[PDB]
Amino acid sequence: PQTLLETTVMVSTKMPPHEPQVRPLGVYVRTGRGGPNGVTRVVLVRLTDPTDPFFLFELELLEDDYNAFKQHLELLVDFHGFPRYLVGMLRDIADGASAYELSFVLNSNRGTLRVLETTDEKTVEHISLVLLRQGDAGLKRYLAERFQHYEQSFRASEASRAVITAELQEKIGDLQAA
Amino acid sequence: EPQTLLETTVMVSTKMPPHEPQVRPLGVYVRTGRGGPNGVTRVVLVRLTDPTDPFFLFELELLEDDYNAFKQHLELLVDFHGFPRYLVGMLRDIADGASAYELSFVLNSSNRGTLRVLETTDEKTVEHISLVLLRQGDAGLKRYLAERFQHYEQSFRASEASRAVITAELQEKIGDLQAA
Repeated sequence: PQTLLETTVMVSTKMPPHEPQVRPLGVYVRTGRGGPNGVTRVVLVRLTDPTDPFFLFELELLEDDYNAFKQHLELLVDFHGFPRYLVGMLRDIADGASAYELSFVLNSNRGTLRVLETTDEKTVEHISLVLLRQGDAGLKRYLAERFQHYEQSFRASEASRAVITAELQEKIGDLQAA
Repeated sequence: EPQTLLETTVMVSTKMPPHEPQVRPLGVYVRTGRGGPNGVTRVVLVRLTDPTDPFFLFELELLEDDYNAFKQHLELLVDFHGFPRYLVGMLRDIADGASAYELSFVLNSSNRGTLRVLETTDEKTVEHISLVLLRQGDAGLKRYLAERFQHYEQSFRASEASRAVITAELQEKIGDLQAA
């Protein structure tokens, strides 16, 4: 299970409680294994909001439903190659040097994420993904994991800070005696 | 002012039906603030958590308006104002290790549990306080998990920020003392 992309990206969002607006969102793309028996290859696309921890949308693209998916979007790429394609596009948008935009529009418990090139005449669509809002179960899991992760990271930070403070304090303490 | 009187981990004798009777570390958290049906009644929150299980969350929201009944039932001789001071002092003593009192948390069987501070003499197990904590629902749990997540992320950032500062501040002090 490898994580191909974790970053924050600026996104044109239509959400009914709010107004149409351009917000930063977290996009996460992890390839792994899953499905009804944990045997089918999978690509996860997860959309999150750094300002709202209860905002969580995911698409679990099962390899067995990829043919239909490939055809509907008229892609010319393996299941193997698809995330590479998607991530490259997102990364370009994230890294700021790109002509493409991201749109996330609600429609509720489903939302569509689109990579769009905007020319003079037309808004050209390069990909469209339907992400499902996650239920309490999956959200709790997400929140838990994040919490555990950042706590763990916070500990590690302090641990290695104490190490370094001491390592250099001894190098200050030896330059002082000499 | 919503003030946090105690956040610490304390060793606790626990009866929980999925597990065996055992002495685990648990997180006790005592925050005084304001709340209730209209957000106007003074409140004391006691929260019990498990560092090993993020889905374990038990809380008592002691409303000042139901404290008289509470005070009588436990036969306390303390204000609502003084009560948490009392409770926290006891817990802190137990946490500090310099204490004759123990903590007991026992579940039912599964959404209520009782937390007791107990002094064990030769003849009797004397009870100094008993609190009933309610397991919290997905709503309150998600809120908890969210807050913790945000907090530790925020803290993790701050740690790194001030680490980079210090590494540089001392590396410059290593970089200057060697040449001089």
